[PDB]
Order: sequence, then C-alpha cells, then structure tokens
Amino acid sequence: EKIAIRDFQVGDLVLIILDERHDNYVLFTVSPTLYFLHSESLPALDLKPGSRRPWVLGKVMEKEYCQAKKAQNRFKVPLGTKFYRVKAVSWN
Repeated sequence: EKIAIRDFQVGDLVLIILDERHDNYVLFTVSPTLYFLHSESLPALDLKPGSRRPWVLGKVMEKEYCQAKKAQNRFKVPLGTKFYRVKAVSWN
C-alpha cells in the first residue's frame, strides 16, 4: 500500500497531520484544497481534540464538500472557502 496525496477515494491510505494554522487535523495533500478530518474520526484514530500527535495513518471513508458560510467558523477558514470534511478509520 502507498499513501494517496490527492483526489482522495474511499479506502485510500492517507497521512493525517496536525495543521498548525487551522489547529485541526487534515489530510496530507499536494492539492490546494483543504481536507479536514471530521471531528467524529478523532476517537477512531486515537487523536485528541484541541502536545497533540503530529500524524497518524488512516483509511479514507465518507467525504463531504463544504463551503464556509460565516466569517468566523470552526474550521478557521475565511468566509466562502470551499473545503472537504473527511471521515477516516485506523489503518489495519
């Protein structure tokens, strides 16, 4: 198995990393688009909400495309930003 870096599909192995700027876990990607880890997947990956672990390997599951409708939001992106929210489970 190899780590996907863009165009994420169900079942892809991915590297989930702590993004300091957004203080949220995101998928490691070469895409300009943000792929945020769904908050419900934190326990699935043994991660804590916000010392935090810098990365973990996971497997892509459900994915949703989103747009920020408010200027200040939980993803810490500007108003109008389009991004993904991805669920993931532990590898193996």
